[PDB]
Amino acid sequence: HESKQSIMQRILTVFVFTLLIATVGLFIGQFVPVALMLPLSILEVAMIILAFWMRRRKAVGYAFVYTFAFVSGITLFPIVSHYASIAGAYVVLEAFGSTFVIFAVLGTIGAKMKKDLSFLWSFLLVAVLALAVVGIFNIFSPLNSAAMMAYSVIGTIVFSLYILYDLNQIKHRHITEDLIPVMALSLYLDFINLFINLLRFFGILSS
Ligand SMILES: [Ca+2]
Ligand SMILES: [Cl-]
Ligand SMILES: [Cl-]
Ligand SMILES: [Cl-]
Repeated sequence: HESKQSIMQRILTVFVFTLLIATVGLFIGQFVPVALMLPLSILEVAMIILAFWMRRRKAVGYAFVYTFAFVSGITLFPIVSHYASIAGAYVVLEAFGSTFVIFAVLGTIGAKMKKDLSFLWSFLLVAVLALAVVGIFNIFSPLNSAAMMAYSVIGTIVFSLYILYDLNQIKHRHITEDLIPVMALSLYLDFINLFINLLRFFGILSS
């Protein structure tokens, strides 16, 4: 018989694994020819849209989640290589480091706080959809550095709040063991989208 503790620890374990796998994918992605990479603007907004689309009460399997992490990791190399090329490779470390402790702190607080943050669900959905709209607009009408930085700050706030909210709902809601991959998948999409926002922000800022 599972407890709230074990289910949490299992979700977090799968989440850590999605990061490790994605990192392997990222490493592999450096070998993809330039002529076979998707446009930066397309890849960036794609992760936002997926973050929304994967957020369903549908039990997905470990196979999907782990394969998703591997393939998405590969496709995020053009994003990493771009902002590294305009601000130095060190900004990737900066972005990752900043994403890590934000997730670690906000994740812990959300998972430990007594307040039920369930009321944020609709607000957060609208916000992510709003980021998707701007992300799509960017494809056909490229925003400047100033606007893109403002976009990154909003995106940072939205996904930071989602991390707090997600860990909070894992504690408060009724999560069964068949929901473990989809809960971890959301945490993974939180991390990556927060990482992309910070990478873009600090990359543009140091350019
Ligand atoms: Ca069991
Ligand atoms: Cl319990
Ligand atoms: Cl599935
Ligand atoms: Cl269960």
